Amino acid sequence: MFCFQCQETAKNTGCTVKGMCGKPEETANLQDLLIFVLRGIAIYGEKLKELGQPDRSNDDFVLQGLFATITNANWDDARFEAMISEGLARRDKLRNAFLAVYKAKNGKDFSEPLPEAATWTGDSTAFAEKAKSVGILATENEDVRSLRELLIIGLKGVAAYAEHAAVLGFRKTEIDEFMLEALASTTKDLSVDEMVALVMKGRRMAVTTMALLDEANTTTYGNPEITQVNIGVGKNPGILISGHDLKDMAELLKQTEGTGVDVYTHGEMLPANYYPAFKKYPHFVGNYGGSWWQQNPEFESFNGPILLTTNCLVPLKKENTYLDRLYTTGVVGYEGAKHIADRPAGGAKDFSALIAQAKKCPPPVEIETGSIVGGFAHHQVLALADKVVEAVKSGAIKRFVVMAGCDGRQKSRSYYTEVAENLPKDTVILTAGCAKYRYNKLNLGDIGGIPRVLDAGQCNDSYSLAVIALKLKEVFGLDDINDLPVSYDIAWYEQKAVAVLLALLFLGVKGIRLGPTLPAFLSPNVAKVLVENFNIKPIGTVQDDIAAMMAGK
Ligand code: SF4
Repeated sequence: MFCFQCQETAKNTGCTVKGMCGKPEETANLQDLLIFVLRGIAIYGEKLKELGQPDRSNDDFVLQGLFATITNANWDDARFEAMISEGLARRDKLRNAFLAVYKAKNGKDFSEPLPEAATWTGDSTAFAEKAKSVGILATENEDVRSLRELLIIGLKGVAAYAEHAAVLGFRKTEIDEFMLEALASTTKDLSVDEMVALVMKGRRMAVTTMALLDEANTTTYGNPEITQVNIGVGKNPGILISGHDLKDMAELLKQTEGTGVDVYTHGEMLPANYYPAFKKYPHFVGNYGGSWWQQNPEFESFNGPILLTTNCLVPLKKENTYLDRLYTTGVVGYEGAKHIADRPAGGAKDFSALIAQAKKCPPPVEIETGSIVGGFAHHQVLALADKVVEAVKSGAIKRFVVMAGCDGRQKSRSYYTEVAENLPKDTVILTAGCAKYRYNKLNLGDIGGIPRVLDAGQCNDSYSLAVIALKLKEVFGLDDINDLPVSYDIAWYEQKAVAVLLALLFLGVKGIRLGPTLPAFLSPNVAKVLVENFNIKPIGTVQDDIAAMMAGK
């Protein structure tokens, strides 16, 4: 196999026998073959748009297919075989439409050569062998490989955010058209300048898509507000919901009201505690446990059913006993785990089976007690603008440090905890995404009643951090966003974090520290281009980086 798309890839070069995440050869190769089929849909879809007869019938299929290949999302080979079969049939419908329109507009049959993605077919028995030959290493030139895979990695992150928006009813044609432009590009031989341009365009579309999801979440469920979240447990059986989808949360809360089963959040569902729409349910207890990678012991101790709405789902250990109470939904899948089917239009998912099961389970084991504060998204922070700005002016807040991003397993990540603890007492940490769990249960106190850690929400709520920085720039009358008293020390793990990075580069932020390693998917020449344009830096020692940031450097 070959896969290099997350931070934990083997030796920082590539997983080649079995993924460090657990992904086996056969599953890794089926994901490659699905991306191959998606490029084939994109070739005809782009050509039909060119001829003035665009077809939007595959928009959701393309989003879900890219999302299913994100790290820790879907582990069920049968699901990939089904999507590959469906994708071939969708591609062939587009092919037939294109051939007829081409002939009508040109007065002859189309006769130009097309990439294999556009033509190959087989039944399911052919998939495993074909899959070996269509993967990342088929691109021989290392710099073309880096730029193609960088684009597809960023695109997957954008597609995940766009899928959440689409679930809530919010779509922009430009985003779905871009998916096809980008995928089709990876079958063409383009200049370096053209490939870099498409990566920057993806950063631009990450801004558009994060804006759309911010609008969808806040219009539907309200603006986030300051909230104290309980981290201990109650005395009823519960259901634990993980992942990122807020519409699944809204339906779960409604269906559980009055049943004597409590609801708890986990991981990137923490921010659901912050939304006005959800705060009105008494049986919504609080947040259980820590970061995604600690899930095996914590899902075990939770005792009740667990529902994964998105990544990250980690494979069970041999000793784990919770398979019979693990449920997947959306693009998530796992062999042997029960799957909750998609809602009909205008209707809702059916969670009745989880509720029935939970009534049979013991209450959760308590793993800690106390509370966390959060809810500082853009509406809430702008409401406090006078106070924050005032505090900057007196020098009580000397610097903001953005420590948003995504967490992971490696021991080097203690760097982020130790930075948080050793920053000076007149600084404030801005965060979003599961990187927060490295420091959100420390007591770092406050400055004048502003908490020293301000949690804006899920990784997608990095958008709020940009909106805040743009406003401060206007208030202080600076010509360049980079001259604000803000430093960026961002941790990454999977492809949504890459989309957030591309958005920050599109907005012109330079001097970002990215860690705890730099991506394996940057070749030397491509890394140079990003360094010289954007001044991205690796992390150093805790002491050395703190001194540097406090200096604006
Ligand atoms: S998703 Fe990450 S750890 Fe898993 S196979 Fe790919 S690079 Fe390796």
